[PDB]
Amino acid sequence: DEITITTQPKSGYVIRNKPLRLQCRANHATKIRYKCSSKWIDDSRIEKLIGTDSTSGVGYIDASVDISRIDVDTSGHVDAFQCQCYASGDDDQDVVASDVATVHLAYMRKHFLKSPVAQRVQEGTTLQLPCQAPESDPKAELTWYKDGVVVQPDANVIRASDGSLIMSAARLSDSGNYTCEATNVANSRKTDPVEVQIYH
Amino acid sequence: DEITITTQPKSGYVIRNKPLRLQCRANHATKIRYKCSSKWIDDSRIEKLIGTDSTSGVGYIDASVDISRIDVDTSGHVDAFQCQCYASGDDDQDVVASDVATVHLAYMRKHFLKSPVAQRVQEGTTLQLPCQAPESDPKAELTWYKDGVVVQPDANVIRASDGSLIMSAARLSDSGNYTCEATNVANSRKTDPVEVQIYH
Ligand SMILES: O=C(O)C1=C[C@H](O)[C@@H](OS(=O)(=O)O)[C@H](O[C@H]2[C@H](O)[C@@H](NS(=O)(=O)O)[C@@H](O[C@H]3[C@H](O)[C@@H](OS(=O)(=O)O)[C@H](O[C@H]4[C@H](O)[C@@H](NS(=O)(=O)O)[C@@H](O)O[C@@H]4COS(=O)(=O)O)O[C@H]3C(=O)O)O[C@@H]2COS(=O)(=O)O)O1
Ligand SMILES: *[C@@H]1O[C@H](CO[C@@H]2O[C@@H](C)[C@@H](O)[C@@H](O)[C@@H]2O)[C@@H](O[C@@H]2O[C@H](CO)[C@@H](O)[C@H](O)[C@H]2NC(C)=O)[C@H](O)[C@H]1NC(C)=O
Ligand SMILES: *[C@@H]1O[C@H](CO[C@@H]2O[C@@H](C)[C@@H](O)[C@@H](O)[C@@H]2O)[C@@H](O[C@@H]2O[C@H](CO)[C@@H](O)[C@H](O)[C@H]2NC(C)=O)[C@H](O)[C@H]1NC(C)=O
Repeated sequence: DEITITTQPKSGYVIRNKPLRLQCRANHATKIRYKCSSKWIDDSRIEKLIGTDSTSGVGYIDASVDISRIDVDTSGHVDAFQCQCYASGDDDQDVVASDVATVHLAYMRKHFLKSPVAQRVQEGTTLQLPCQAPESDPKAELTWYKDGVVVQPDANVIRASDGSLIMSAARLSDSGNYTCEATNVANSRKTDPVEVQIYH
Repeated sequence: DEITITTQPKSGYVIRNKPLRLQCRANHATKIRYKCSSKWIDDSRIEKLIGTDSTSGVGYIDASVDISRIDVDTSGHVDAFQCQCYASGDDDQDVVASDVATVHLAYMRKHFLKSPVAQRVQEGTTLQLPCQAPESDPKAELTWYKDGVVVQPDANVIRASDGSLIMSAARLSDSGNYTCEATNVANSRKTDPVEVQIYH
């Protein structure tokens, strides 16, 4: 009969030393191959699970491969590294190609594009503490910590869309050691603590 | 009132370069400290989240710490590393200690304690292919592959509890290149393919 793809391979990230696993499943197919950016993935790397659907009697083949950082780096198309699945069978059936799955190397650099700095400032002063994550993929999420406690926005302190922390009228209770943390699936990094003194 | 623990710190593994995060949550408490293998965790390392449930009006404190491979290795109790959290508060309230969480370093060695070997054997022979994972913590899980297809136990081939593959009466169709794969949270390893020839 006709070959169609049941599970489509999904884009995703290679994180640290953990390959990205693509899974691809096709009904009425006998062979699945993976081609990634003009190169063919060596068929010995493909882990196949073959059977017949008990309910409908329709055969299937479920193939998965681990795409590694070695693969992406040796491709020649690192910034457009993308993979596809090919379901063939009898001499009479048409090869059916899958969706394109893109594989990216997830990372987070070491240097914060914006980081706070120590301040000694008088009570009532509006103080703004900047923070912007290091260049990262996927995008990072910021959390702010005051002496180890996650800062909770209220009436005087607010988290601004640019990632900074704003205290409208600095209370004495706002003094402390502040740190910004950036997090994504690849790493989690904190600025060195800066000190904030509020006096009168 | 009364201090009680909502989230108990849970045992677990340090995997690769990923610390284990112990989390500990207490009602009506104001401070949580962590002690690990008799040593006290420096309170600047504790990520604390403080608030009031509002639904129940009952205050809480949710504290977390990342236990690293460096922590376990410099402890002096590498094979018995265990941690606890202590939720204090007012000078009037009793310190409440939590469950003991043990931290282990997850690993899996390089060579299999048992691996198959090539066989050329006559049809009808009972054939047994051994496999035992490399020494690993936590315990590893075995998968068998025939030329890349996951072996499905049936009537002639059966997965035995000792990890081996047993073919009661070797059929011609049982010839192929066989591989044993071991998996645990720390790594995944495959024996080199061996060939099994079944003749007449
Ligand atoms: O040029 C480089 O420096 C570099 C190049 C690589 O591109 C890079 O990959 S990336 O994915 O990170 O972008 C690579 O990072 C390595 C790093 O070099 C390793 N160092 S090593 O162990 O000496 O070899 C390593 O270390 C990190 C671990 O996540 C972790 O170690 S442990 O828990 O396994 O013992 C440790 O974690 C810190 C954590 O980062 C802290 N976060 S904070 O925001 O900074 O506060 C905090 O939670 O404490 C823990 C524990 O601290 S302790 O160890 O002092 O107790 O340290 C990390 C580190 O290196 O600083 O792994 C990364 C990732 O490698 S991977 O191959 O991609 O997996 O560096
Ligand atoms: C905020 O931080 C200051 C100083 O931080 C210290 O130095 C850093 C490099 C880091 O190693 C931190 O963990 C240190 O705490 C704190 O002032 C220190 O307080 C301790 C005891 O309270 C004292 O022994 C040190 O000498 C002090 N250091 C200095 C430079 O004065 C301060 O207590 C922290 N908390 C608040 C709310 O400001
Ligand atoms: C079992 O394997 C042999 C050899 O496996 C080859 O070497 C491995 C290291 C790995 O890279 C495999 O992918 C290789 O196939 C097979 O013998 C080969 O058969 C093909 C038939 O298409 C032939 O083109 C090769 O030249 C042969 N190579 C050698 C060294 O003999 C054998 O066919 C496999 N048996 C089964 C049932 O799959």
